[PDB]
Amino acid sequence: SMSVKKPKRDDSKDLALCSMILTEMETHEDAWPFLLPVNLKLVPGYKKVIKKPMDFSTIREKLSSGQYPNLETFALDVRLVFDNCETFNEDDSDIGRAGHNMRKYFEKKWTDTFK
Repeated sequence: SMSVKKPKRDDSKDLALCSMILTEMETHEDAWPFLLPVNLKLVPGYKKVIKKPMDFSTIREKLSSGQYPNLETFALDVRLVFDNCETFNEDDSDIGRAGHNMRKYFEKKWTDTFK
């Protein structure tokens, strides 16, 4: 409350560390469905169904331009990429499996780096 604070967690490395995680996600062999925005002119149904499209290149640009206020808003966009994937793709598809694999990869790096 006013003039009453928990000890200050060092967040000075968070930007660099989120960048490193995102590089590892970018170079994973199953990243290909997520590298670029889904093409809303060429993929019937995507625009209407997926209210907030997200992809790794859009996260990279947001990260590089100071549009993440904190490390949690960064995690929320990464998770949005995988939630969107599950919304649109059957589990038994190459893309569906890719999304599960990448979400697991991310959540481990996230826990090991920050928890």
